[PDB]
Amino acid sequence: GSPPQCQPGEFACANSRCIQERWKCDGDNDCLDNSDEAPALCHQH
Ligand SMILES: [Ca+2]
Repeated sequence: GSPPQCQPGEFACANSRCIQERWKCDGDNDCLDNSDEAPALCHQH
């Protein structure tokens, strides 16, 4: 119920990646697996 994901408030990519919360609703694949930009997380379009 408290996901850190890289630092205490970031993004975990299903490719297997810690990157930063910018990428969440940024609208690029960014993750390369496009985790954030599938609406399991957000998807800016
Ligand atoms: Ca993104």
